[PDB]
Amino acid sequence: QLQPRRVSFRGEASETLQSPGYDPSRPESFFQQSFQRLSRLGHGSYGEVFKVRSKEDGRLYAVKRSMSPFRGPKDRARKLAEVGSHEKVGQHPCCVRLEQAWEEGGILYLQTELCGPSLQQHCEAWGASLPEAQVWGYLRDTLLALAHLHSQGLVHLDVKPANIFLGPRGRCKLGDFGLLVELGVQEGDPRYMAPELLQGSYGTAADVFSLGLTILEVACNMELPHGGEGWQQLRQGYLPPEFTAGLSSELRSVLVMMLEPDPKLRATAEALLALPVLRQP
Repeated sequence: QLQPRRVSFRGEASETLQSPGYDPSRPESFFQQSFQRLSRLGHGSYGEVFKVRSKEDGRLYAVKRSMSPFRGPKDRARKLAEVGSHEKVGQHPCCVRLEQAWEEGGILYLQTELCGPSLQQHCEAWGASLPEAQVWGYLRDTLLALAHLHSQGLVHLDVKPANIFLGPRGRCKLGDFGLLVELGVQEGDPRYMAPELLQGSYGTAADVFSLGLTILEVACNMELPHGGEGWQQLRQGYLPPEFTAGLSSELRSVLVMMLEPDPKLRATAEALLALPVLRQP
């Protein structure tokens, strides 16, 4: 049945879980026994995310645990795929690192490096548009992450402020690889979706469009529509002046390149990173 087991598709480590604080003969879960919980960072239909201290190394991590036991084999496969997707991405300074994953009692656990607040949370705390200085840094870092994915034929499919995490000295990292697809499935948040996805045209360009709207929202403190005329206008090269009049011409120009409705004409992440405005500061 459902005995505690490491989850890894590159199958390097032993399937057997061990830790200081853990004895499999006691009834508590590996998660209960092997970590000190400090706070709940978030929750939703998926389950919960905890800030923890590891008993193995004494360091801080985030652990995401699913809500309820697997519904069956297709549910199990869909959830375990997040681990596979993380492994396909591989280590990169602008991508959230997976430390380990395991299953027990039909629950999946993913232990990632502890980052700062999501970009969404950061903008909520700020309570206003972010300064452009901050925005350029976060755009560059998220572009670096997308360049890494796209070079491997991977599409994130759900780029948004909630899935980008701050770090020290004005850096950020892309996370939440649950919807990632390997070119050659599930839908991302409709507020950020590329217009070509309506015709089933999946490609790396879709993430560039999503990041364009992400940056628009954070730079302008603008709530994005989930449908209607406003949703269509943002996919027809329109920028509302009531929100966007304050942008520098340089930042506006980069956003227009990323929000290009035709994916064949839209800028690539590598092309954007070569522009003098987006080069290492």
